[PDB]
Amino acid sequence: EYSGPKLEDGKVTISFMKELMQWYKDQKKLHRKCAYQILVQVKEVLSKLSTLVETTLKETEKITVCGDTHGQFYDLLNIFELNGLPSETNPYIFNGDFVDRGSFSVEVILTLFGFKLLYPDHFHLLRGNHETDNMNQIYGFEGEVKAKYTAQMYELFSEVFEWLPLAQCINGKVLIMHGGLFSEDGVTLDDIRKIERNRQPPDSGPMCDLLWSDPQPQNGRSISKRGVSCQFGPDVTKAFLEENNLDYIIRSHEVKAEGYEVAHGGRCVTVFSAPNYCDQMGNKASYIHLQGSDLRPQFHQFTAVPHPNVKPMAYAWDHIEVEDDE
Ligand SMILES: [Mn+2]
Ligand SMILES: [Mn+2]
Repeated sequence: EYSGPKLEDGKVTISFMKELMQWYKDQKKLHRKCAYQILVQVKEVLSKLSTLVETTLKETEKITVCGDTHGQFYDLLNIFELNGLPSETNPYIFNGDFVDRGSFSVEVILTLFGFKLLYPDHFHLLRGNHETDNMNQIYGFEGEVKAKYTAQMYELFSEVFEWLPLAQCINGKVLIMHGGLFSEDGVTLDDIRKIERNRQPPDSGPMCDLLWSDPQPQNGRSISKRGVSCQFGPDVTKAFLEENNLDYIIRSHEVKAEGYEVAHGGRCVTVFSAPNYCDQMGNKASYIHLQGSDLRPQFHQFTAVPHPNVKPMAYAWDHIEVEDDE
C-alpha cells in the first residue's frame, strides 16, 4: 500500500512539496488521488486569474523569470538549488512549455502546480504552445501521462492547461509571453486581457501569435516556418512597445546556445531554461532576475545536471505546427 507523499488534510504544504521533490528525484509516482486533488485545486486557482496577469514589483523586491523547461525535471530541481525554493520572498514566473520532449514531464508539471497552490501570489505559470492537446499528442506528454496514469488523468491535465494565463505585465513596463508579438499592427494590452483563453488555441489571431511567433532580425513580418503565426521584425516590436507604453518584452519558445538572447536592440529578450535540450543540443540555459527598482534583466546561466537513463521523447509532413527539431 502507498508509502509516498500525502496532502496534509487536502492542503499543499512546504513539507508535502519537499517530500514530493524527493519522491520524484527517486523516480517514484505520486498517488493518483493526490495528483487528482492537486489538478482540481489548481484549476480553481487558475480559472480566477485574468488572461493578462498584472503584477507590481516593489523597489526592493525581485522576481525570477524562467523559460522552456520541457520535462527536464532534474534541471528544474537544479534551478531551485541555484536560485532557492519558491516563497513569498522568492517569486517565480515560468514562461510556458513545462512539458513535452523531456521524459519527466509529469514530475515537472505536478511540482509546478503544487507550488502554484502553496504560493499562489508569488508563483506564476504562463501557457506555452506545448500546454495544448495538439503538441502533447505528438511530443510525448499525452503518452507519458497515459503510461503513468490514465487517459482520464490526461484529459484533466488538458482542462487545467486551458486556464493558464497568456501573458504577464510587470509594473506596466515589461511584458512576458511565451511566443511573442502579433501578425497585425495595433494590438493593445486591453486586447490581450480580453482574450477568452479557456480553449485550444486557434490557427490564427492574437492567442495563436502569443504562443507561437518568433522574432527575426530584419524589418517586417514573414510567414512562419512553424506553420502558424509569423516572424516579426524590430519595427513590429518598437511599434508594439510604443503603443502600449512598455520598455521591453521577455519571451521563450526557442532554444539558445547561451541560454538567452537579446534582440531588436534590447527590446526583445529570449530566456530558455532547458539546458542540453533533448539530451542533444549541448546548450546552456538561463533564468532572469528582475528588480522592482531596476527592471533591466540580469541573466544567470547554468548547465545540465545528471538524470536517470531515460531517453527524451521516450513516451512519444503530415503533422502541422512544428516545434523545431530535437
Ligand atoms: Mn514554445
Ligand atoms: Mn519549447
